[PDB]
Amino acid sequence: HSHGLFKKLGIPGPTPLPFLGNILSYHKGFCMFDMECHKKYGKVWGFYDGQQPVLAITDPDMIKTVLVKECYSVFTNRRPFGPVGFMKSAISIAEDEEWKRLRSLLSPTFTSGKLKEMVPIIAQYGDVLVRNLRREAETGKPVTLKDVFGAYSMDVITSTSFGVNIDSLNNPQDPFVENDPFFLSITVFPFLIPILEVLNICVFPREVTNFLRKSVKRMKESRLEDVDFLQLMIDSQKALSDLELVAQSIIFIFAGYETTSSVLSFIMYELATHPDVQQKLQEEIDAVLPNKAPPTYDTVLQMEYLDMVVNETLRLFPIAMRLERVCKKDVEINGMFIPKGVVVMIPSYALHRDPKYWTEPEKFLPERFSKKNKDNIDPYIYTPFGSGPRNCIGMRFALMNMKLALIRVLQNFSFKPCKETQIPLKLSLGGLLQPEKPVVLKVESR
Amino acid sequence: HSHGLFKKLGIPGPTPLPFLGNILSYHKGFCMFDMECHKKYGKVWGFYDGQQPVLAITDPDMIKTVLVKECYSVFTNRRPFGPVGFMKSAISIAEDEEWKRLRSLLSPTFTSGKLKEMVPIIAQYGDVLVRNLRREAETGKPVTLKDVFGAYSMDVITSTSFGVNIDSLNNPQDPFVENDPFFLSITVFPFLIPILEVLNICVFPREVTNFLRKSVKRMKESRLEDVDFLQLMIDSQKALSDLELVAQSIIFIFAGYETTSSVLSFIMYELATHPDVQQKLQEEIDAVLPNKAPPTYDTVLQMEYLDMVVNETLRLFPIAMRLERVCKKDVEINGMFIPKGVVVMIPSYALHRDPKYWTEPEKFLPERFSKKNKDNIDPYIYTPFGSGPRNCIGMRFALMNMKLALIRVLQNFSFKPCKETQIPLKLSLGGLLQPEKPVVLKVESR
Ligand code: HEM
Ligand code: HEM
Ligand SMILES: CC(C)(C)C(=O)N[C@H](CS[C@H](Cc1ccccc1)C(=O)NCCCc1cccnc1)Cc1ccc(-c2ccccc2)cc1
Ligand SMILES: CC(C)(C)C(=O)N[C@H](CS[C@H](Cc1ccccc1)C(=O)NCCCc1cccnc1)Cc1ccc(-c2ccccc2)cc1
Repeated sequence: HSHGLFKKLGIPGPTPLPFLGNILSYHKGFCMFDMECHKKYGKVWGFYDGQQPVLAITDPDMIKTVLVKECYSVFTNRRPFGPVGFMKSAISIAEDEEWKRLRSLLSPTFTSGKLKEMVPIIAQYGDVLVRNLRREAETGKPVTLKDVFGAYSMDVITSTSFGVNIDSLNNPQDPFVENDPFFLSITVFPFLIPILEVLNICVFPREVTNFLRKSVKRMKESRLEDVDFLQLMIDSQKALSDLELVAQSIIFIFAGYETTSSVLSFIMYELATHPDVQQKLQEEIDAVLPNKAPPTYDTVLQMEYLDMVVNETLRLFPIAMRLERVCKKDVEINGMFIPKGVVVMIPSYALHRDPKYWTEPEKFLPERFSKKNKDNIDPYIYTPFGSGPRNCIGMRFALMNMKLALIRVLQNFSFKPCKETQIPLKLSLGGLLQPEKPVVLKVESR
Repeated sequence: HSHGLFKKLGIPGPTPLPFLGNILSYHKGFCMFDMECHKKYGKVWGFYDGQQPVLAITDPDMIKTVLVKECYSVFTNRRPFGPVGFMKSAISIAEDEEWKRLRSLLSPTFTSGKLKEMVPIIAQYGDVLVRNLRREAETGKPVTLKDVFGAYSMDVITSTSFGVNIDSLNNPQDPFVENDPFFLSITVFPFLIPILEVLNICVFPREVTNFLRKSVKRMKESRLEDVDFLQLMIDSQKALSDLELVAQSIIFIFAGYETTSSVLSFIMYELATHPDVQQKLQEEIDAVLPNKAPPTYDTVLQMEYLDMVVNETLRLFPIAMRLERVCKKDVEINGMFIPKGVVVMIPSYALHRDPKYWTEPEKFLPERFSKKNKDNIDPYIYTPFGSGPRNCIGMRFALMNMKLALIRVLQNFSFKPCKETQIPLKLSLGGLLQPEKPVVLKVESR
């Protein structure tokens, strides 16, 4: 049932199987499925995740209506995701007015004013990065980036959100970095989510969160009385609740961990397989920060090829892959009727690799984003941070944390591929925008 | 979990058991449970139907805020009720804007103008009533009212809603009158409703509704081309859908059946155990309609003791027992904070029998509603039809259908109790406002 939806509206798509929908077509991954569907069906198409209708839209005018214009009136939420337990109050999982209050109350945390105050702290573990790096460099052994970056990425979270100062790679024992068949059974059995929920099963392991919950309550009452995300949520509390504040901490911790380290690894793959771009970036760094001067807030925004390199990697590897909004009312946007209940989905990975909006889309060409060519880029085809009132609230912090890392790591080292390095990088066919094989590179000391 | 709700708000109530809530206290019925809770806990209290918090309110100012004032903004819907299938679109089960459109689109059906046109049709089966009655009267055998009334009640539905003219008691074969452990398992297992729904299990037997669905589609396309509820929904179709129209037919059919016949039986019990009121009512009928004149629209509204007798029966037996609204937002009405999610419930049966607002509440005293005493009655303690934008949409049709019946049946007969008649009437301890033993009376010919 409901599988006749798109056949009634005149919207093309793959014919679904009973019960399953189209999820069998996920056998080559989310990204390859969207890329094929765009080629064969066109500007708009639909499919089913179980009994769930999802409408893919690629018209950049209609993407602005969803993500920006009618965000507050029709497209406010993302598709339901459970069982979640007390993480119902996480800002990325909240809906409607509860999100709006959390967005409003958590928004002042990522201002450039606050973000500028994070600069010295993020600059402390950029020095612990180089140090550990040189050590491994001397060992002349190939290096796994996702580890050395993940450790750096956790080092910057603990500090930025709780003031917990750990050298997580050399201090593995302290594991703030505690951090498939299941969810597909959940899409075909959405009727079973209330089964788990009333049993306190949660997609987030209850031992991690119970550790953070009592950890946060220890930091709340230690700093009361005695520059981090917690201080900013502690001074905010309509105001913040105590368990609510525990739920935002977990979102921030992950976001600053996986997203930062995963993107920083993609970047250094591209820089290692395109040495000209690495030398050009290193030339720019030493023209802005000579004598290996330490990056400051104003110097990092001053570096343009750093932004082009960052932006272009995000084009080839937008770690979100898709953006989604639920349609909560009957609506007709840009000449198309969308019924209440449909998940409107923007295929970000596919749009970033569309030969209509990009020349040689499979190529790492940072000049795409040069100041003479960025005016050509449509802001609704290239959405690595989403858009509209529900975009990535940590976009400014993420772009600054990575660039602060890149400047310090490339002021001291240069990265060359290894024989066991995977060229070309084949993406993991699974549900995360990750490499099939972890990224390994040679590292030498300038 | 959630069972600490009313203990956190300072609201009294019975202590719930795990999983079950207070439903074990339903062992003497909905009505006796509310009456006890009002006596022991006061003006406001709370309990749990499973994990569902329900807040009972008896303050008539606060009842106006829920049923009338903040109906459109906070208290628009009744508590979820499933599995229902395609009856999701029934006007009594719809929610928010979908109800508002159906209420607006079905409202012109019950105007006094249309209701006045129903008078001759309802007057045809009032004559089939007397006839069948005299027959049984001659047999000098005690009479079961719920049968002879239910047959009359079905006769008036088929006619009023489809033009199907049947003597349902003498024509049992044609069964438009096709019409517990389950629902209590559903309140403790609300997580299982999606299990049944995705299996097309429906609390309404799928054979009845599939018979009406194709029956309605036969009448729709027979009268297109060729004074009933269907003609009025056929001319209305934002406009009505075809399956939607099938769902409203089923609500109307039942409402006009059970409610009309069940109340008409309670009335004739009271008139038989209070012969003075019966003679006084019969005296009034013959002063307005002499020579057994046929009731017309203007003569029935002209009869006041008929309204007092009708109203008073509804006080002693309000067939709805409770009114309910879901609280869809945090709110503070009349100095009390009600959180999003709580079912606000008005205990109608209990309020009708409160010794604060009624003298000798256990007594059938129609003078309660005499023109000199009705100004004393608070319209929010006495709510046999609810109140506010979501009251009974068929109140006018129901009050006219019964009174049209009463005038014709008492112009020709008088009713006396039998030895097997239950005095006093003990109400069914189950979940419906019905007698424990069906009502039987002697019937003699004037
Ligand atoms: C390379 C790094 C990152 C990328 C590419 C990225 C991308 C995204 C995207 C595409 C969205 C959805 C936007 C939409 O639906 O329109 C999102 C949401 C979000 N991001 Fe990020 N993100 C990154 C890092 C971070 C960081 C460091 C934080 C730190 C707090 C963060 C916090 C969030 C939150 C809380 C949301 C949900 C906000 C809401 O729904 O209101 N992200 N991100
Ligand atoms: C003695 C006869 C009747 C009584 C005492 C009665 C009582 C009630 C009550 C108390 C409600 C709920 C009001 C509220 O929640 O505020 C209701 C709703 C309703 N009644 Fe009746 N009723 C009767 C007969 C009828 C008849 C003949 C119809 C014919 C169509 C009908 C149609 C409805 C409908 C459709 C609703 C739901 C309306 C909505 O929620 O918008 N009822 N009734
Ligand atoms: C933003 C993003 C990820 C696109 C998102 O909105 N995703 C939705 C919401 S859920 C997810 C829960 C969560 C929170 C914290 C830690 C772990 C998990 C969440 O809140 N992310 C935001 C916080 C961190 C962040 C990440 C990226 C950018 N910015 C910030 C749905 C989703 C995600 C994955 C699968 C899925 C994955 C694999 C296999 C099958 C299904 C299925 C559904
Ligand atoms: C108005 C009323 C009844 C108070 C109502 O709103 N009830 C709700 C909604 S459901 C019910 C479905 C329905 C529709 C048509 C035919 C059958 C059933 C419905 O729509 N009624 C309105 C139409 C007819 C009508 C009746 C009375 C007055 N006016 C009109 C919830 C409800 C009812 C009974 C039990 C319950 C009962 C027994 C045991 C356990 C639980 C549990 C929950």
